[PDB]
Amino acid sequence: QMHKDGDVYKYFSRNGYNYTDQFGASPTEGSLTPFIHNAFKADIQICILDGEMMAYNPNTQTFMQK
DNA sequence: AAAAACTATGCATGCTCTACTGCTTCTGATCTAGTCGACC
Repeated sequence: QMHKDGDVYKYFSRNGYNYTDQFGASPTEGSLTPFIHNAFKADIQICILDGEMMAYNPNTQTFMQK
């Protein structure tokens, strides 16, 4: 689950453990936020999303199971 | 002319540096096996 507050990101796992370090808290650092920041709209300052994280291989252009 | 005093020297001891070689032990780098956390 990802919480976006302006320029602040907070990633939490299924059990509530803080994963923001791995995925990043700000666009300047991380593995997902620096690249997915541009995908958000201008009129979205507060947002909460719940989803799944996978490993996308671009050579096959497909997701790889755990 | 004859006896005594001073100097040359020289060989041996112990110390000191200086190095060389061997053994013992401490430190560091690397490899392998086991363990913990998160998830599903």
